[PDB]
Amino acid sequence: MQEHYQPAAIEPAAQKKWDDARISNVSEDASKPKYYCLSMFPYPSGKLHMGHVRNYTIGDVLSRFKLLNGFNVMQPMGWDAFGMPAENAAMKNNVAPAAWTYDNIEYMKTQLKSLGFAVDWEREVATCKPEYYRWEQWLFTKLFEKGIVYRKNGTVNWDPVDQTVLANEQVIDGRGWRSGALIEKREIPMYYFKITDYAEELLNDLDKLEHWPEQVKTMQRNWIGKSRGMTVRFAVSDDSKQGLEGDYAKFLQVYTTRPDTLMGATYVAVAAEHPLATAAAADKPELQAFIAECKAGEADMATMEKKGVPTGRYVVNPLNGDKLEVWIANYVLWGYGDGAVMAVPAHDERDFEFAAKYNLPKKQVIAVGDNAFDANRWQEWYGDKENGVLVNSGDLDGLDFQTAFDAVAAKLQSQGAGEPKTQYRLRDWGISRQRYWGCPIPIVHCEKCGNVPVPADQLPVVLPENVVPDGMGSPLAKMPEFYETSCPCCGGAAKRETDTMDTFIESSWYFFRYMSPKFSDGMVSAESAKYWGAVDQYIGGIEHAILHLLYARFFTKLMRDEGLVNVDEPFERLLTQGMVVCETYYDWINPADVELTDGLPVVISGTEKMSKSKNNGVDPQELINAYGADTARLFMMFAAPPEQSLEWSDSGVEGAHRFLRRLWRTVYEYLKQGGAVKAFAGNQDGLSKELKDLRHKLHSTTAKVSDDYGRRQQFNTAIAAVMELLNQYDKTDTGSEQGRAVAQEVLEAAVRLLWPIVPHICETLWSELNGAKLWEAGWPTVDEAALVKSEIVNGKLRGKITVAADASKADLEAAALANEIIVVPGRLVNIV
Ligand SMILES: CC(C)C[C@H](N)C(=O)NS(=O)(=O)OC[C@H]1O[C@@H](n2ccc(=O)[nH]c2=O)[C@H](O)[C@@H]1O
Ligand SMILES: [Mg+2]
Ligand SMILES: [Zn+2]
Repeated sequence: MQEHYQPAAIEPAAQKKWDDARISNVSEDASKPKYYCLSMFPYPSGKLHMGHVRNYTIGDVLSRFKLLNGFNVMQPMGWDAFGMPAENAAMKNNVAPAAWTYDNIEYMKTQLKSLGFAVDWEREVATCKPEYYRWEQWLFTKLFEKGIVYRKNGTVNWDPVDQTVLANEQVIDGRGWRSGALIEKREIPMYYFKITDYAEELLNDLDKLEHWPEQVKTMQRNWIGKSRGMTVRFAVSDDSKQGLEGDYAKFLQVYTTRPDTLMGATYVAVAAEHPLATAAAADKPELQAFIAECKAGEADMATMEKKGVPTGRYVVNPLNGDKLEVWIANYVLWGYGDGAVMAVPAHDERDFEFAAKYNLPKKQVIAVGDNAFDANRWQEWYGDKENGVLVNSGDLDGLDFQTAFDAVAAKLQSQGAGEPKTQYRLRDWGISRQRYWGCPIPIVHCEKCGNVPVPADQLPVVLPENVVPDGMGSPLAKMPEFYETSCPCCGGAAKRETDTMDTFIESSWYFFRYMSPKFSDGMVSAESAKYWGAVDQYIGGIEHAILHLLYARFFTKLMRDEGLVNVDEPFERLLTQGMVVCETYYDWINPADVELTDGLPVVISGTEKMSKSKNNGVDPQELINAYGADTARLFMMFAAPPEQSLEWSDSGVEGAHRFLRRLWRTVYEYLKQGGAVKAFAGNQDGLSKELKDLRHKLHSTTAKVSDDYGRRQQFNTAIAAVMELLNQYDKTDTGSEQGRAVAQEVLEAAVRLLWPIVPHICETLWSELNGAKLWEAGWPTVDEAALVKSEIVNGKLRGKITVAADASKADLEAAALANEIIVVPGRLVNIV
């Protein structure tokens, strides 16, 4: 054995060994229990970041842990290759997004390989490849025919100068990011997934995810935003009919989730586009100007100032006769149902602020205990939906929320003035992107037949990769060699859709493609979907906790309903790794290039998440080059729990390295002192106290690491536990024949316990210790016998009893009360 730890030498040799044994290239082996461990696949945007490495090391520790326990582990990787990063790289550097993408894939994959993750590179996918996206085109066509995907006009932000559709992330104060020109709102036909048809399924199925973080489930519940409420109609008054036609002449309709407060309404509010708004804004230009301000302006709703103007029109509350004025209010949106709401200032906080601004009335209709009500100050309990009881509500006084709900539902229904209704904040999923580098939408536009889907055997619609976009509209709409085609229905001349898909589509089903990424007759082969089932463990950042996860669960249910898979939920367990943060320097300098206290130094600034913004993300390549993959993986698993933020630390990197030198040194000095022997096993009576204690430390450590890997998923404490065993080992004379056998038992366990964290050094040290295959020896066992510890009358002594080392004060006093009560354990039990 070489005396000194050389990671730059041991690490490539170990990866070659693993690659040559194909331990990570798995099949659908029915003679082994499957384990599907998945880390969120990256955008190939150039080079791996330190955050990447943390995410993917975590996935690797869990995959390697399951593999040592005999599982058939699939840990796939791949490239979420479509989207804007490549388009800007095309604009900025005069190159095709495809070739820029494959260049990045090559570099990053080599980076990922050098970290030694146990990945099935035979299941790699690149989502920008026709091989992949043809199947999401296929699914699009099948759902389009069912109406699950549909086409209708939607609003986009048009920049008149750049001549391109803008996302709201690029419209700043109403103007184009790279232009400042005033943005126009234009109607254009776009494609949508009817995700609202699955809202109830997507909500209730969260209850099945017992192994998801509760906050992630809460974020999804709040996004779907289900509410059970009441449709309520207020008959338009006799004096307020001018210009009103149809049903709008008859009643103002409203959705409320608090119909138990209907007797406390003091006004109503309609959107600027509501017919009662535009009808009262005829002889009243003051309202015409407010209506103008509104369509000029959920994201900003909380932050914005709530404004309204009176209307002079009136409606009648169907429950208590009251005639209440309508208002036009900027907070009422035209499209979220009725476009009109009631207002109960005494029990809704926004209605309170609105009514306090304009001095509008507020009427208590709910009291909570003896809580004092004061109309001039809002208190949290005004909105209490659980401990309130109805006040000033005549026939409803004394009821609680649900009974009043059911009562007003019965009253309104019996008078025809309302009915219960379920609403959702969830909107349909808009697919269309007016950009180049993304999956083409498989629709052909024909003047006779309409918009028609591309037949299955004509898929894929191939995206031309010989394209350099220039931010002046999508190049596809200027490429007749792409959009000119024939109609698949009638054969006449026709045009391809030139919009591309939301790149969330690719990441909504890639976990299924991984099961059979060369299947050519469908999204995923039946045989593979049956074997792998669902992802047992998913690891990714919290920024994807809402949209990506909801889209992925939605696609899972769509694919199941198509008979392609037989699971309801894609991800069983979910782990959210914390960010990696790092000091900043300064414009801004990368930390690997600084005068750490060119010539005059820089300013040591603040610590924040590694990013391009402040140029503070350390290249994991400089870290691998300088210390090796195992030091990188060890540092990140040791510094903090995986969920906590990780602070970049030079001394922490050094400390991980020195610990690996120590592990190396410990094994060498053991084999220097007499070579390998058979590890201690079996009954341990006759072993010395010192060796019994070391074996106790050993098997306690195996139990704790197994729990930390398996149940708690806290790897930093697992490493600390293995450090304590080594410290104990260092304080133990293991020179005797029995001592050498226990020493071999300790080092053989420690090397396997750490193998998921630092597999290169542990693989190398293991083969110096033992001649078997490490993955066939498997995860260390807990020897329960090693955990059992040895056993330890009014004055004059009268007997003696054998006690368990874990016997409580009640057991000493019990055994004392049985031999032929003050108790000092280990010494005497004295019965007065
Ligand atoms: C499933 C897809 C929608 C994922 C998508 N390709 C993506 O986020 N791609 S990504 O490449 O941006 O990130 C891939 C994963 O790596 C983590 N990561 C990445 C960079 C960093 O600085 N910090 C950090 O933690 C990040 O949370 C995520 O889980
Ligand atoms: Mg269950
Ligand atoms: Zn046609």
